[PDB]
This record gives sequence, structure tokens and C-alpha cells, in this order.
Amino acid sequence: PFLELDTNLPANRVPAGLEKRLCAAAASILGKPADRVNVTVRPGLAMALSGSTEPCAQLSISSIGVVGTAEDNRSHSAHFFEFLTKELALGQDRILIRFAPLESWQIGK
Amino acid sequence: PFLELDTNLPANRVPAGLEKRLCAAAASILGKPADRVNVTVRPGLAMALSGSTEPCAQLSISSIGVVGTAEDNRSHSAHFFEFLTKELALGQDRILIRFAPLESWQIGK
Amino acid sequence: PFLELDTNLPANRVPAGLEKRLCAAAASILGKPADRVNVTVRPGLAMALSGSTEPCAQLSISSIGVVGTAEDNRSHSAHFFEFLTKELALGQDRILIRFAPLESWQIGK
Repeated sequence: PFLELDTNLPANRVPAGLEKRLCAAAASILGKPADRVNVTVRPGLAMALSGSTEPCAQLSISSIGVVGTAEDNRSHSAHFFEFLTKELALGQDRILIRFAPLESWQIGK
Repeated sequence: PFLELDTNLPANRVPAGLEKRLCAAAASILGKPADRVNVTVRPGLAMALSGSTEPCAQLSISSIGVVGTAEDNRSHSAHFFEFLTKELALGQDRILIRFAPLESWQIGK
Repeated sequence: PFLELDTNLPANRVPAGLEKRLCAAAASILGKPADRVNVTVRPGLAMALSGSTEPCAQLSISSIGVVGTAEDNRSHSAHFFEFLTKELALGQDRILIRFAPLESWQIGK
């Protein structure tokens, strides 16, 4: 799976190594080997979340599989909220997680 | 819905509060409560649009619903072109709007 | 089609004009007119790819068509790996290409 985190927090307020710790958390939360987890963090953006420009973050989670995922995605989301509220010092109401489809992916040889 | 705007305009040429005014415009254009509208602006990127590196912007609009949306999406697109050409001082030919699917989204509690 | 390249390479290590040369390469590789090719490059991000924070890049390729694309997407991916390894001085194992769906897109008038 692929995690993409956009935030309007300034770069200096996003913890160093967030991408490493979020990768490890995702591996544990999603029950996937770390070598199948991808994380991208984009800070310093201009953002409105739920109509408000207060500090916030958007997390996209992309993957090929769709069938039967709704319930597990709710469970996973709750743990990512726990993780991100602590790391980013953001209230859970200022974090939104969305699930997006992929057709395929390939690592280079 | 979720709006994501990438542009190769330098940060200092993207208006302050664009994300707030685009959020309000989206609420009005899409006929959705502002608390369901999300906007992310990513400036200063390196971009080619329709084969050209002149100043440009890409707007992605993501949402769960797909059925019956083609005609309304054309109407909405025209108003977002109006809004963005004024705000960014870009010709409408240098703005591209694309519509992408989501499976679900959740706000934290 | 729409190419979006995220990388944790610093901005000064991403070649100037990468978006122009990647646009031309995509036109040739995909067999599409350059005026239908779009490229966005986002550098300086914090990233983990396949569980590792070593230098890396993610390329997303989005398009409306899905039917019958798996084999051609494998061919195209291999050429984009060739192109990006040279431009970015990254091993092919540090580049991941993913294919995502679009419902529609519109250029402004």
C-alpha cells in the first residue's frame, strides 16, 4: 500500500523521521511486510480541511485490493489517527483519511 | 469532495488565502456544505501541461460518487476555470481539471 | 495521461527541465501526442519506498482507459525506469511506478 500525507504544518513542525515511523506503523497496522509499505510526506502546503484552514493533515491510502475492505479500513484508520495525532500534535478532527484505488504497481529491476 | 491543486507558479505568485477562497467557491459551485469541502494547494512544482512548461495548474477533484456525474462535472469545471484564471492570472488553456475516484474517507474523532 | 513524480531527492539534485524531457519521453513511450501528456514533479519530500528512506522516487500514471492495459503498462514502465534511473541517478529498485484511474479530464477554454 501507498500512504501520502499532505499537511499545512510548516516543514520545521513535521518531525524528522516521520516517514520512517509512519512506514513502520503502517506495516504493523496493516499487517503487511515493511517492504510493501510506501510513505510520502508533503509539508508546508496551503490547506483547508472540512472548510477550515487551521492546522490539518490529509492521509491518502492507495492499494489495488478493494473487495471486503470497508471494515478493516475503519479499523486501520483509527490507528493511523492515533499515530498521527501524537506525531503531528493535531487533534483527530483535523486529520482526514481517504482510500483510493490503484490498478497496478511495479518496482524497477 | 477533495480538491488538489498543483502549480508551477512560484509560491510568492500564488495568492495568500487561495485555499480558503477556493474552499468557499467549491462549496457554492458543488452545492455542498463547506464542512465537506477539502482543498490542498501545492505550488512551486516543475510541471508540463499539454506538453508545455509555461505557467499552468492541475486541479484534481476526488469524491466517492461516480454515477450520473459527467454533466454536472462539466458545469462545475467551467466555474472552477473561471475562479482559477482570475486568482492565478492564468489562461484557461493552462488549467486542467481531472476527476478521480475515492472508495471512502473518514474524519478522526 | 498524467504523470506525477514524487521524490525525496533535494530540489538541487533534480535536473532542471526534467519535466520537459519526461514529457517528451512519455509522448514517445506511450505513443501519444505531446499535447496530451502532463507531468508534475514534486521534489524535496520525505519518503519511504519499499520500507526504506534511501533516495527514491514514486511515479504515478493516471488515465481514463483501463481495459487491456496491463501488458502495455509493463512495457511502458520498463522504459520509464530506464529514463528515470539515468535522469535521477537512482537505482531502478528505488523507483516505483503505479497506475491509477481517472473518470474524466477537461482543459479550460
